[PDB]
Amino acid sequence: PMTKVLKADDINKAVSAFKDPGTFDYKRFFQLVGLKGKSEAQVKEVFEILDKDQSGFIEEEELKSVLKGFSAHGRDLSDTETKALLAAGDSDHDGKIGADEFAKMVAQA
Ligand SMILES: [Ca+2]
Ligand SMILES: [Ca+2]
Repeated sequence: PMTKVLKADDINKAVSAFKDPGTFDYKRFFQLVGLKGKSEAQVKEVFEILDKDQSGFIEEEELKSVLKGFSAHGRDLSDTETKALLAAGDSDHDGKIGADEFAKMVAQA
């Protein structure tokens, strides 16, 4: 699970910090969860967990389930939160997040 690269206590704190619907901010979430400061190889492990269907990209519906990839009991994002998250990282405008795009989201957070 995500604990292969992140700490169980950081996951719990970061997910709880965004329990309120509509409040997700990936930048603060990446800080709280301890993903900021991870090497490219460890970021790739996070990406692969979020890419549930092995497509090589995090599609929009996989982004909506981002919190569940960190913690199984996390809530889904709203469509508004998902669209904002996608817009923050989808630099080629294809509607999904690739590996390099995701690494850049971690770097810019
Ligand atoms: Ca996918
Ligand atoms: Ca893209």
